[PDB]
Amino acid sequence: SWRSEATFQFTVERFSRLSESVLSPPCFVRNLPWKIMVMPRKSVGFFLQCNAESDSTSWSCHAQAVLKIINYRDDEKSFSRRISHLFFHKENDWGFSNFMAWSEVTDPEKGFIDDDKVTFEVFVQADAPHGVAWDSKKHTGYVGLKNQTCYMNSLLQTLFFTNQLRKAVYMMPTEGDDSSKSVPLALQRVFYELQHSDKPVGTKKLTKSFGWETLDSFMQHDVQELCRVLLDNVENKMKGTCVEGTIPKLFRGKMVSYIQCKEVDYRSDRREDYYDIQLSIKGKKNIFESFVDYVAVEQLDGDNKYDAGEHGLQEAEKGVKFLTLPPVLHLQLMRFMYDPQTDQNIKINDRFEFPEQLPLDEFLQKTDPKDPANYILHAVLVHSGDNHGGHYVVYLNPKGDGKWCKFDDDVVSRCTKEEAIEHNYGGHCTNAYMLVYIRESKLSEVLQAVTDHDIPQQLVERLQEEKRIE
Repeated sequence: SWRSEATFQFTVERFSRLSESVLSPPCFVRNLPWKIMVMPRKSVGFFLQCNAESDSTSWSCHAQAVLKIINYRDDEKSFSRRISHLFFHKENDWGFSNFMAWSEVTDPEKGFIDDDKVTFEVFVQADAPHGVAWDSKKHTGYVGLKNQTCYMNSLLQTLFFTNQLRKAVYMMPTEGDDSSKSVPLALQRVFYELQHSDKPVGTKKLTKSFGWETLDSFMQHDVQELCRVLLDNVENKMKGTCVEGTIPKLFRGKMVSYIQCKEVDYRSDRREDYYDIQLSIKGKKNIFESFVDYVAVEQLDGDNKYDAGEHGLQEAEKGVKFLTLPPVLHLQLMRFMYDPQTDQNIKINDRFEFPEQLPLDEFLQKTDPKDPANYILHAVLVHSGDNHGGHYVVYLNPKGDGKWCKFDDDVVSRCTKEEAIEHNYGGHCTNAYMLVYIRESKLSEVLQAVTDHDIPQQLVERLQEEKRIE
């Protein structure tokens, strides 16, 4: 019943003498009544109805479709069109008002009719729908998150599925604490339930630990910061525990920003750590072109001339260079910027392409054979709306096997590659802003095996008490 797609027919007898709208007998997909509609307007109507008879206002299903009119003389001569649409009561029906010229669907000389009967065919491609109890933990084995903290959910999951971090986090000494203050703890919950629950997991108490309340302290930052609040937070806690320095060992990299005055002999090198990488896009085509630009060399002149002390203002070069690329690579694409002419905080939906395999040791001044620097796509945080608000999802293939899933809040579905990748490449309206890549040699480690027997014990217990009390 809850199939992911299908095809169904509906034939209208006594057509020419038609006066009103005819609803077909329901076909089910994703557990929803998808019906066909035919009504004149002279032209021939053709739409697809979707669970229009349900009262509810809290439900939604997206879907592709092929409204097809069969040719009783040859199938390849049939006339059909394509439609994509978001369905929900207020707009439970989509299609075409001028689906075909009535004078052509009635010309007995070209098939479409026989006994003045016309046969309509509709191939629907349904996604998982919200507001209709979707047992994520069933046809995905993965559970979801509620609400939408905006981008926090995506980040949360993206993190949960960074296994090595997960175990390490579990193993924290979170006893002497206060269940509403302790972030590490407040995260140990999410992670735990995120694993054992069958019902949406409640961000609720985590959202408090940072202070990020009321939700404008969510729009007042971005993934990067949250990632850095949660993360950095968890380590000053892993600071004396057998799982010490786990985070940097997973996400940290050593960068180098330099300067070497052109005419005079003076250089200034500064290695800095880094837990992510902000890549530019506006004007670039793919990731490989972003790195190229990132490691381009900026000249200092005019007002930009370099402050050189005993040398005074001088002419120099300035640029950055990588020394090491983390095991886990957080790449944030800058699509969110401040327009010049407006006062607007605008989003750039231009087209940017990321690949499944990333070649990257050719951007370090010194590479190490035996241990290349090649990452593989692991997560794609998407966002929709040319507006700075909207909706946050996140695609992943948790065990890095190439098998994907969409974590749209409490609706985790199985999906194709071209849906997480080739589908989030901008658009000249819905796309990706962040990415997670894991190095090819450290995959198996970063994505270790999870067992109910990794979580402390006394922890499963504390998490238990609090869940008996009131």
